[PDB]
Amino acid sequence: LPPAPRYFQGENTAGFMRPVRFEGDITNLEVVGEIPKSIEGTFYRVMPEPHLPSFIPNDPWFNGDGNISGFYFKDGHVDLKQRYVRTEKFVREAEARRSLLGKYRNRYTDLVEFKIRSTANGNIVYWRGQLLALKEDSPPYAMDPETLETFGVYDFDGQLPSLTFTAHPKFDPVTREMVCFGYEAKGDGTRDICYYSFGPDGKIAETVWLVSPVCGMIHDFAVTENFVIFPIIPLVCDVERMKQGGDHWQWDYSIPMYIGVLPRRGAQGSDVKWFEAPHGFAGHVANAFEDDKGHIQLQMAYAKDNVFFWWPDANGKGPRPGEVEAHFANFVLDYQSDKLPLAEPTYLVDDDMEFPRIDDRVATRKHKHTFFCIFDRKPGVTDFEFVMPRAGGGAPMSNGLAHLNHETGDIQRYLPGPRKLTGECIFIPRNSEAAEGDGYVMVLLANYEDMCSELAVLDTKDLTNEVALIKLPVRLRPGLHGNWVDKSDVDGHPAPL
Amino acid sequence: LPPAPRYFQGENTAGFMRPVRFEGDITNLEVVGEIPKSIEGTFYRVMPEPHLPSFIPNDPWFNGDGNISGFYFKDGHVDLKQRYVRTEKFVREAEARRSLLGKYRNRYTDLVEFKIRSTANGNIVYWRGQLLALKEDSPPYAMDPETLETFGVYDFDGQLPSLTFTAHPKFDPVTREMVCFGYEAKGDGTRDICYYSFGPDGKIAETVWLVSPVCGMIHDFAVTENFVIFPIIPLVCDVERMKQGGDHWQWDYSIPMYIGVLPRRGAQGSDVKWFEAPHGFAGHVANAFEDDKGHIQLQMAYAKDNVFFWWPDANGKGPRPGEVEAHFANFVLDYQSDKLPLAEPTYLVDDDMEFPRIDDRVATRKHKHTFFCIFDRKPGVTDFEFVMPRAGGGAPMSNGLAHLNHETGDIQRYLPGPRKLTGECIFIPRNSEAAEGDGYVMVLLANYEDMCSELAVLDTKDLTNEVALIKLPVRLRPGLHGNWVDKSDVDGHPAPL
Ligand SMILES: Oc1cc(O)cc(/C=C/c2ccc(O)c(O)c2)c1
Ligand SMILES: Oc1cc(O)cc(/C=C/c2ccc(O)c(O)c2)c1
Ligand SMILES: Oc1cc(O)cc(/C=C/c2ccc(O)c(O)c2)c1
Ligand SMILES: Oc1cc(O)cc(/C=C/c2ccc(O)c(O)c2)c1
Ligand SMILES: Oc1cc(O)cc(/C=C/c2ccc(O)c(O)c2)c1
Ligand SMILES: [Fe+2]
Ligand SMILES: [Fe+2]
Repeated sequence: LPPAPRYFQGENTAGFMRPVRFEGDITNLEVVGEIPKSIEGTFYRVMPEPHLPSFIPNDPWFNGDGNISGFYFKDGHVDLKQRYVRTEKFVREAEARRSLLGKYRNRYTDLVEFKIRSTANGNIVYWRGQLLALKEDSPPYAMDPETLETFGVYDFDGQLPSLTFTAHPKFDPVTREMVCFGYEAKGDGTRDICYYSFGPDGKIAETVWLVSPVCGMIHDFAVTENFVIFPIIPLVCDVERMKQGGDHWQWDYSIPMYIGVLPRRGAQGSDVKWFEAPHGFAGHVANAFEDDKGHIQLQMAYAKDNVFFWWPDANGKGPRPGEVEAHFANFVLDYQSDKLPLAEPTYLVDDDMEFPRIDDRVATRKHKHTFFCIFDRKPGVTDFEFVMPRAGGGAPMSNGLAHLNHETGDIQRYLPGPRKLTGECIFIPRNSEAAEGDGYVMVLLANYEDMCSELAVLDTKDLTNEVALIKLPVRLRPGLHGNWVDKSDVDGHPAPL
Repeated sequence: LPPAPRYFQGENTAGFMRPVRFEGDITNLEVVGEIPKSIEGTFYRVMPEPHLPSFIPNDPWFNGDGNISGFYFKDGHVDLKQRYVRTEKFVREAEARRSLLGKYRNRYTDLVEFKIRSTANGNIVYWRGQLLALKEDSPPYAMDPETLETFGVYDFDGQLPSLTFTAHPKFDPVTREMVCFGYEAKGDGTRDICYYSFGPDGKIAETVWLVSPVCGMIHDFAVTENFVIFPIIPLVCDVERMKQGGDHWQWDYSIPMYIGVLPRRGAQGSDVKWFEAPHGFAGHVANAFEDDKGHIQLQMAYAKDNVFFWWPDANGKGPRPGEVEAHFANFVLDYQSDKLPLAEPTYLVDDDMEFPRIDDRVATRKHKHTFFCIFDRKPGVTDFEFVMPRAGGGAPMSNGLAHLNHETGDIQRYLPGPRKLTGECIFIPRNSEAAEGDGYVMVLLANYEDMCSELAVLDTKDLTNEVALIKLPVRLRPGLHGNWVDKSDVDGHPAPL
């Protein structure tokens, strides 16, 4: 076998990116300021965190074993519980005490044959009394919300029709449906997309098989009252390249950014329309909704080049680190239109941004508040001379949050400080009567001065001010998505506005 | 109640002394170099680590909740398990989410009435299939060696005759007895010492009640073939002072360092002889043995002033931090002598030292190897300008280990580096046939550059060289005692030479 390294090496595991790999508990976290006593619930987040050194050099951040953090809040006190998802990969590698899974989404490089290759490191959502740890090449892994025990691969009582389940299902706050899809839904290199949904009772509702024009990456999607929308990143998969040891994904500069639109209920596969947006990178969706005219307003991060620059085109053409900005775009789509090309989007703000969140009580409907990460290159905002030697590589950087009020156009910006960076935020309604976007924002900070993590609590009345700063004595490696599960919500999801 | 702080403040919890308070697992620790594959067993150590901020300002290091680390070795791989002892204090404070126990060994300052005030933070030893977490004001807490679960207060099947059990029992390698005592054995301020022992079958053997000349601190003791030996630190307890909120301990410059000698088997309390060594501080015992003449050679750390300077005399007189050195002393005692005053000891080395270990296969018998912590003020050995601002306070500092060969007088010194300090080492026999003092030494390092801990593995053939350096991504706060439990030893203790 290729030798197994016994310590981590390379920039992707240096500095603040160095794996800690702890599982367990830290109760009664230290708090500067005061956590509002009325906050009750749990912030779950997932980070990629390799449990064992990879035999693949410069293994991407996206390929690390998913480790779940839960921050449990009650009466102004907070406890941390942390545990790895017991994926097939995690368990077999733990047994062997060495890495066995190879390159990202390339089974031809694995040292053993895996049935499930999930690292379960994309998202951690709540559904019908379980956590689901998501990874878009795999079914979910189900976990216990209280103990973070892994139950195992979850197939929705034998109903799951797809080999793959998106990291970005949407929760309809009115119907209480979980709306889902998977791409490469019949395995490596397949252009099959399976669109499917589950009612609040756990029974499958929709199942529609459609066909993508290319085998392209569909990381996120959007859901409106009457439509589902599939933006395709121009990363394309060729299995013959993979069999020779090559990358799953390769940029294609010659294609549009396809945006498929399908009727949400009762459709056939042939009902999809593949609109063609200008070439670019489909980032995370804030939210989509139908306006008065029945037109889809799709609000999402959008870049004009390959954000995932480590997967360039066939000739190695692509951007350098830190070069590509994504902007908060609005696309207008009309399902009734026969014109496939779409105009350039309008932009809601100037900021280099990503990881947009809304008040999910209006998900799939018109929203007027968005919270998002920003990266401001303006001199002084980040002390790069101090931070970059301590940062490692392989993960995106955010040096603030912004709150856009879409009606007034007012923006507030939270800057944690020149030697701190942020992850994706969560929004918490102040209470069950709170107006849209009124409540608390929490975000995990990397503090490069202390080389510790912190959890900031902000009030939406003034996003510039920390109400509380929870001071962890360990590092939580930069992670991906996370979710709030409020104690007042019996099914784990907030009530509609 | 006095207010409960919600974050740690003061020098005793600053820098590397800041509590982490993690419990759980980190498997497959990163390793630089190579752990000898034949090493099989577990290194257990205990640190004081306050679970909650104290309502007592500048609470001493000795008053922190005991947290147990286990480093489990097999086939050159190592896993960490970490868990707090579930003392009465730990559990009640966890339930309340605030500190309730008050000043060190002063129940009159507690916010609730405790039955057992143990922090179980002094030592962690193996006995008849359990760990015993020791604290000299209390009985032991029994724990599971594999899971570190706490079973509860341990009273040896109802046989424990004393309220108190020393942090420093001795294991006789020939008889397989655990030889024990407790001072203040009938409660606060009592001069009762209870000497007791347990045979390898768990049955109590000796129980002898004796009377100390003063109510002084007897932190450690020594055992030979035919005698047990009780050195008294001139810290003295007055319960009336304690009832007014004063300190348990107060130095007395007017008394000798008493050294009691009692026949090991069949004695009455009146058989003790209280020899009178020159005034000074009784540090940790390396080992004691009887020579050819039947005279006791007692080898221990010994200082000429109050090492515990935060407990000065009645008029507040005593040394400053970093002023008092302890030296490796040899005292000669003759039980048959009627002369009580003892000569000044001879000194085996000149180093400022503490935390001596021997090859416990010759415990209670003549030894010719000692391993110990040293603090060398020689320019450059420690980079104080870098270290001291990051160090915090309240704990002793060691910047190397030394190995003394008592026959040849040769000393080897291990220096981890200018920005690292050490804890107490353990010795591991190379194998069951190894000569005395031949095998491995392990020691936990504080790395102030990384603000991480590391576990160094040394071969006694050359103590200056690390064969392996195990790199923890967290800090383990400076701790006290620890022990090796070898897999090849059925009763957890090594076979006699
Ligand atoms: O030694 C082996 C051989 C093998 O062929 C499979 C396994 C483990 C399978 C597994 C363990 C945990 C999971 O969560 C999961 O999806 C799969 C272990
Ligand atoms: O900074 C960004 C921006 C973005 O729009 C998407 C991502 C992550 C996508 C992803 C893609 C494949 C994976 O396997 C995975 O875990 C995550 C990260
Ligand atoms: O009056 C009370 C009230 C209470 O809420 C708890 C206790 C004691 C609990 C305890 C828990 C664990 C231990 O190991 C132990 O010795 C004691 C006593
Ligand atoms: O650096 C030193 C030198 C020494 O000779 C003894 C000690 C520790 C003694 C101790 C005394 C009382 C306690 O309650 C406790 O946990 C520990 C520490
Ligand atoms: O006359 C003295 C007395 C003393 O106590 C220390 C020094 C110098 C210390 C030193 C010099 C160089 C270093 O790199 C370093 O860590 C420490 C000089
Ligand atoms: Fe995502
Ligand atoms: Fe001790």
